[PDB]
Amino acid sequence: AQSVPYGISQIKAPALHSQGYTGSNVKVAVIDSGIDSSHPDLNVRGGASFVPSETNPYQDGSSHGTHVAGTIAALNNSIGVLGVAPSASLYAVKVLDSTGSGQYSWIINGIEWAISNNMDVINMSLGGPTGSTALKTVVDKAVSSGIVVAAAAGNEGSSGSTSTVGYPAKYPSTIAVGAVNSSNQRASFSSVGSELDVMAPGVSIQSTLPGGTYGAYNGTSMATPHVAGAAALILSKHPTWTNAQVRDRLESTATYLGNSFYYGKGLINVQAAAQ
Ligand SMILES: [Ca+2]
Ligand SMILES: [Ca+2]
Repeated sequence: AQSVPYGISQIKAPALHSQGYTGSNVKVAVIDSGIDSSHPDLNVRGGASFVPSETNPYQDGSSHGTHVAGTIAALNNSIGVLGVAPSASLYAVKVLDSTGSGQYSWIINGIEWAISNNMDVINMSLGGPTGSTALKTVVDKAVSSGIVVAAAAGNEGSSGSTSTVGYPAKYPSTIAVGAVNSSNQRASFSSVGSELDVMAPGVSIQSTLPGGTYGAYNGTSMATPHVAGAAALILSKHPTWTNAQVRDRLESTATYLGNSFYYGKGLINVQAAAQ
């Protein structure tokens, strides 16, 4: 039997599914540690690896890319879980190795691939404390080219009034995504600051793991794919909307949760966004 993880329902994805919108034909690049393309609850349409030691993007030694992929697009069937956008076209863009880390050159090469291959949405469930002008240039290029770029805000918690949002989420061109639990409470680890844009479910998120199994993780990396999947739902209903329009709807229609420094505009609501 299939289960619907709570976060899928919490962002109101099932309302879109009932309208007949499931992300069909929307191309979503998971820029991460690979995706296990053999998982029975995933359909990976293509991909590319930019990790020199791991030339197969369709294998994931970390688990993170596969987990994120399932939150975006786990198939609607008799098994496993259900993604936000279960008909979306998934692409495995491997820029992190089996340890879950990668060089900025590798990440940049993955983003360039996504641009060249006309992706609609990029999910970057990754981040770090240091900027790079090369990274900002390619992220901004992706956005200018029309791609929705969702990025994990980071898991650095709070530190008084200091922003703890990491890169590339800190850049204005990305949607920086923080984490709430099933009660819409901010997770203590969720990064904060002026750059934080929206929240999504990021605590005890059940998804696909390599080898055909499932399990729960915590992090803003689990929140991010809810937003990437939501963007794919919106584009499946509104195929002419630009990335800027999709982003403005996701942010503006969010359920306000409190102080924007901690919550941004609040919890995404894809039903309201896609109206
Ligand atoms: Ca399933
Ligand atoms: Ca941002």
